[PDB]
Amino acid sequence: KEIRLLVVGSSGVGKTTLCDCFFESISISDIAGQQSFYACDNPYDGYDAILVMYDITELKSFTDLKTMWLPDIFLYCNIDTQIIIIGNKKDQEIDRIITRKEAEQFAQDRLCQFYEISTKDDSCQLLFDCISRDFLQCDIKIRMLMVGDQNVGKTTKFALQDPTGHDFMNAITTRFEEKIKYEIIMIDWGFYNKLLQTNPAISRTIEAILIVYDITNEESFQNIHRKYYPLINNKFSDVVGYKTDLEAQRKITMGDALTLADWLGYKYVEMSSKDTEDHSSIIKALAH
Ligand SMILES: Nc1nc2c(ncn2[C@@H]2O[C@H](COP(=O)(O)OP(=O)(O)O)[C@@H](O)[C@H]2O)c(=O)[nH]1
Repeated sequence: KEIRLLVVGSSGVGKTTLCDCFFESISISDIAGQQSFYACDNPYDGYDAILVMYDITELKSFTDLKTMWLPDIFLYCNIDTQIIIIGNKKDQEIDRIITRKEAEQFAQDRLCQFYEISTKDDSCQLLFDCISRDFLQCDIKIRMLMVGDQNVGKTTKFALQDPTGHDFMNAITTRFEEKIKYEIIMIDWGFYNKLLQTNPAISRTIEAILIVYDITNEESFQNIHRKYYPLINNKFSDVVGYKTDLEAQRKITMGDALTLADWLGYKYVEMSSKDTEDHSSIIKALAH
């Protein structure tokens, strides 16, 4: 149901061999060629994912995957979307000039996925499920930023990592939450600034923001282009004895989250409710 794909890459390897590797006998096929002129193109920017293929044994594939291919159709595609990066060949593995470590690190630091494939046998097909699974397991994904600092940010999840997470950058994915089967991803503060070393104006991809507050926070700073870049969108500040001047006053930023907060063995309420009814708040909006 609702499945249309696209496959991009250099003329070295574009989308071809997967036609002969389809061997069909969901997730229709191919395309990326013929069609025309921003008709089927930005319609393909309406449906799910796209595949970035590069022949490993030659570098210019990867080089102009970085400088040429990504930025055009990256910001063109919808918020969920994004791309899967795939090295080709790799059955040979000998003449291979690209270690997948640098590739995958560039990818996950572009927040984009990564895989390599032998399309001669096995692993090729073994990619498709690893796509469709996420497509079938998750109906809708949302991307959101967590800004803040110090202790309280250190406190507030899926229990992943620890107050020592993975050094200076990572992303955190959380399973589960009306039979939606959707998904959401939370992101480090400095990581937002880190991937616009790669892609700026990626603030289109974040449908929601989250802020944390401790006994001393001015918080007039992280909100510069937390204001300017996302603009209207959706927003929340969640941070028992709260301090309500700031609640009434310090949101001129408007947004939801009246300064919700919890600390207790009851802290379930906090993360659960906050991440949930906000999602239901986002979904109905839509509007392109
Ligand atoms: N070494 C290697 N080459 C492959 C494999 N699968 C497809 N090809 C090559 O792909 C070429 C044609 O399509 P391709 O270059 O990948 O895409 P195109 O540039 O858009 O035509 C053929 O010359 C094949 O040799 C593979 O598993 N290993």
